Amino acid sequence: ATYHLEDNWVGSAFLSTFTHEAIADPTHGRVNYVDQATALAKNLTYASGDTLILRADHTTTLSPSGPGRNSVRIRSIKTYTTHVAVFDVRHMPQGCGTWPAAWETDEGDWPNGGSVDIIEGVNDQSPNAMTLHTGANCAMPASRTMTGHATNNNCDVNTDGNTGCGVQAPTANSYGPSFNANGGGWYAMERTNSFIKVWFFPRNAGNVPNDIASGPATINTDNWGTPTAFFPNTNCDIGSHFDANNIIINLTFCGDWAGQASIFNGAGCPGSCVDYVNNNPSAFANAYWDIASVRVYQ
Ligand SMILES: *[C@@H]1O[C@H](CO)[C@@H](O[C@@H]2O[C@H](CO)[C@@H](O[C@@H]3O[C@H](CO[C@H]4O[C@H](CO[C@H]5O[C@H](CO)[C@@H](O)[C@H](O)[C@@H]5O[C@H]5O[C@H](CO)[C@@H](O)[C@H](O)[C@@H]5O)[C@@H](O)[C@H](O[C@H]5O[C@H](CO)[C@@H](O)[C@H](O)[C@@H]5O)[C@@H]4O)[C@@H](O)[C@H](O)[C@@H]3O)[C@H](O)[C@H]2NC(C)=O)[C@H](O)[C@H]1NC(C)=O
Ligand SMILES: OC[C@H]1O[C@@H](O[C@@H]2[C@@H](O)[C@H](O[C@@H]3[C@@H](O)[C@H](O[C@@H]4[C@@H](O)[C@H](O[C@@H]5[C@@H](O)[C@H](O[C@@H]6[C@@H](O)[C@H](O[C@@H]7[C@@H](O)[C@H](O)O[C@H](CO)[C@H]7O)O[C@H](CO)[C@H]6O)O[C@H](CO)[C@H]5O)O[C@H](CO)[C@H]4O)O[C@H](CO)[C@H]3O)O[C@H](CO)[C@H]2O)[C@H](O)[C@@H](O)[C@@H]1O
Repeated sequence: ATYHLEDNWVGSAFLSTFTHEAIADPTHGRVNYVDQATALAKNLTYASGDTLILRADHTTTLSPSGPGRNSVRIRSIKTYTTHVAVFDVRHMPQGCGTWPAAWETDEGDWPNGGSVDIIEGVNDQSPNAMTLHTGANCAMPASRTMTGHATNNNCDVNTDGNTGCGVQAPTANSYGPSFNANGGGWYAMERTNSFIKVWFFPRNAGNVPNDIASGPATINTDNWGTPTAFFPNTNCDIGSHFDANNIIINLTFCGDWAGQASIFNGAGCPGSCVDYVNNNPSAFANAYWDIASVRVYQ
């Protein structure tokens, strides 16, 4: 459970170690993902000092026939197998219609190379969800040691209605406006051949491991307490469902999850998601990631 620093990304480092994906949104959201040059010119990405900001356009009223709201999706150039990734996050996007995520995948063969969602949610609805999506023959036991609560236990995209196998974090400040009011926190994910684990520590936690908070060169996960989400190999050969994955951090709007009427209105958001996203630019002023660092250990 001992790992050593492999990548340390802070500030402007993200501009050379990640790319921006200017792609049609695979989740069909009301978004226009821009390239790196466009994002930097429009200040949708800001990467300087000890800060990376990734944000949505919060000024344009969209043309209903035109593209969706400008935003960004960044992807690590490097890929990882057995590793730990630690995200020191000061702020995550909020607002009705938002669907932010920090996750890992191999886009080239999805879902067969796996995806693991470390931070994800929709429409300001706490708590955070940590979820795997795989091909066939991957499920999770009903009971396993973790602080969060399992919802769906079948990870196979094809037989699970694309829900994946997910765990809900136990505290509201794991996500959304609650997380932002508290100054964010740290998310760490350990992936091995035998399991995936995710830990959340709030910014003000008296028990955050120094491993996580101070980002030294060596870490030991045996000292981190019980994970928030645990995906053991009891009913899933983890290593055979995941290959080398990139880290992705993005913000979409509406789309296949957040944009469902039942879900959007369920969250207390008014009207249709697309109409809201088109017509309320100001409401996205807080639709930004503010990331202090991302570090990977191997
Ligand atoms: C494109 O978009 C970018 C991003 O939005 C725009 O940049 C912003 O521009 C505006 C306008 O110029 C800036 O607003 C000004 O900020 C002045 C103060 O800035 C300084 O402090 C900021 C807050 O620092 C504290 O909080 C953070 C955590 O959030 C800590 O990391 C930090 O250590 C500080 O902690 C102290 O305070 C807390 C409590 O609040 C205590 O608990 C701590 O112990 C400390 O006491 C900070 O964000 C700023 O950092 C920026 O600049 C430094 C270099 O100077 C760099 O290293 C950072 O990476 C970062 O870039 C800075 O230190 C304020 O006095 C003034 O009135 C005004 O509000 C704003 O700072 C900019 N934001 C950022 C992230 O840079 C940019 O303008 C835009 N381009 C356009 C539109 O043209
Ligand atoms: O539970 C948490 C979990 O929720 C998931 O949403 C589920 C939602 O999809 C579902 O709505 C379905 C709806 O999906 C269906 O439309 C079908 C289209 O989905 C489909 O297009 C797929 C296409 O999506 C896929 O692209 C892959 C992406 O899905 C994937 O997205 C990432 C997630 O896997 C990851 O968990 O999180 C990140 C960050 O948020 C996501 O971006 O990224 C891959 C890599 O980039 C990408 O390949 O490709 C496949 C194959 O190529 C394609 O099939 O198109 C079909 C038409 O062929 C269409 O039917 O429609 C139904 C009916 O209306 C609708 O119910 O509802 C579930 C229950 O609410 C909901 O859980 C999120 O996607 C997860 O992110 C989240 O973890």
